[PDB]
Amino acid sequence: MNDNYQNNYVVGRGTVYFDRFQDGTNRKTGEMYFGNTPEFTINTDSETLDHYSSDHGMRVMDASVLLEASQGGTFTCDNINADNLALWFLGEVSNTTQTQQTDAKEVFNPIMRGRYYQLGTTDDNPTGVRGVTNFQMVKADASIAISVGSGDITSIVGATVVNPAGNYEIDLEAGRIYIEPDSTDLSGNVQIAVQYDVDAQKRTLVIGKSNMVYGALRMISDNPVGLNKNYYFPKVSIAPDGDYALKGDDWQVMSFTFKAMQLNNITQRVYID
Amino acid sequence: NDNYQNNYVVGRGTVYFDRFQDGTNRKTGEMYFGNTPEFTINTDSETLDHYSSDHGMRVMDASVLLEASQGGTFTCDNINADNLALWFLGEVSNTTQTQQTDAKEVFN
Amino acid sequence: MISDNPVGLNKNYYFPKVSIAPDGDYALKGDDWQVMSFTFKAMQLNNITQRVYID
Repeated sequence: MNDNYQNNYVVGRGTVYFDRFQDGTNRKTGEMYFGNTPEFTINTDSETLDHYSSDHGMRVMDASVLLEASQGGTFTCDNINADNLALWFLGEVSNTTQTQQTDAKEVFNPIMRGRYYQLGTTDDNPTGVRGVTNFQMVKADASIAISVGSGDITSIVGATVVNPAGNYEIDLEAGRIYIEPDSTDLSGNVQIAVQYDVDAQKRTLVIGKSNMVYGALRMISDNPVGLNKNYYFPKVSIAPDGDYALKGDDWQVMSFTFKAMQLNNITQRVYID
Repeated sequence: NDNYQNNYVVGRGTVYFDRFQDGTNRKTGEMYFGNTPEFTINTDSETLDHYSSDHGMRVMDASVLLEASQGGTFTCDNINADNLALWFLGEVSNTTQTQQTDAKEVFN
Repeated sequence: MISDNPVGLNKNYYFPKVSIAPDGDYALKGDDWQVMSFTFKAMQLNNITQRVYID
C-alpha cells in the first residue's frame, strides 16, 4: 500500500459563484458568475475548552469539545464591473436615462478662479449630467441673494454677460465647467450663473448603500492540472476586506472576506462536492 | 455562459476636491490636486453575530452590521499652495511686504 | 474622480462629504520626490445623499 501510492494533487482554477439573496430575506432568486479571481482561500475557527484531568504532571489534557465551528474564507476579484462594485460598496446598480430638462439654470454661489464646477447638480442625477448642448454665463455681485427663475435666462439683478470663449473651459460631454486660474472679467466676488441644458442619455451608477451583503456561494472547479471538485456554501455573508486601490500600475483588484453560515438545521456548514 | 470577456483596468485618473465653508457644504468649486501616485479606498465594518445551537453547540443565526465605516487614503505627486493648505489645516495668506524705509531692529 | 484607464473602461467616483487630514511623514528632505499623503474618510453629506456614488 505504501511506496506505490499516488497523491491526488490539485492546482486551483475555475471561478467563484456567489449569488444575491433577496433583500432582507433568507432566500435566493438569481445567479452570479465572477470573472477572473486571483485568490480564493478558506479558513476555520477552532474555539474549544478543556480542564478535566490532572496527575503528577499537572494539567494534562483529557478531552476537547468544539463550541463554535465558524467556517469561512476569503477570495479576490480581478474582474471589476457594476455587480461586484455594488457588492463591495453594499449597494445596487441603479440605471436610468437623464430627463431632458432643456433649460437648466442655476447660480454657483461663490466666485473662484482655476476650479471646476459640475453643471448637473440636482439629486435627479448626483455627480452631474454627462452631456449638454451649450451653456451661457451671466453674472452679478455675489453679496446679494440672487435666486434663479424661468425668465432669468437672459439676465439677473445684474445684467452683465460673459464670453466663455475665454476664461471658461468645458468638458461639454462630462458636464464640468472649468474657470481659468486667471481671467479678465471674473474679478470681484460674483455668483456666476449658468444657463444650460442636457443631452438626455442612459446613465448607470452604483449606490454605496448600507444594506448587508448576503447570499450563497459556489465554486465549480474544472482544474486543468489535477482532480476537479466543487465547493458549495448554502449561506454566506461576503463582507469587503482590505481595500480597493484606485491607483498603482498594477491591475485593479477588490478583495472580499466571507463567513459561512448554516442555512437551516437541515444543511451543513459547508458542502464539498 | 462558459466564458465572457471580463473587464480589467489600470488605475490612471484625476482627483478633484472642493473646499466647503462651514456647514453641510458651500461648494467653492472643484480643485485639481494634480497627479496622485496612490489612491486606496479602505473599508471597515463593526459588526456582531447572533447565535443559536443544534444538539451540538453555537451556530450563528444572524449577523448585525452595526455601522459601515468606509474610507481610504491618497498621495499627491506635486507640492503647491492648495495642497499645502489642505495638508497643514489652514489657508493661503497672500499679502504685500508693507514697503517702508529706515526700518530698525536691535538684536541684543 | 475620473478614471481614463489606458487598458480598461471608465467609471466615475464621487464622495459627497469627506474629511481630509495629513497622513504621517510628509518629508521635505531626501532626494526622493516631495510625496505627501492625504487621509480621507467619508460620511453622508445629508441623510438623503448616500455615502458614496460610483457612476
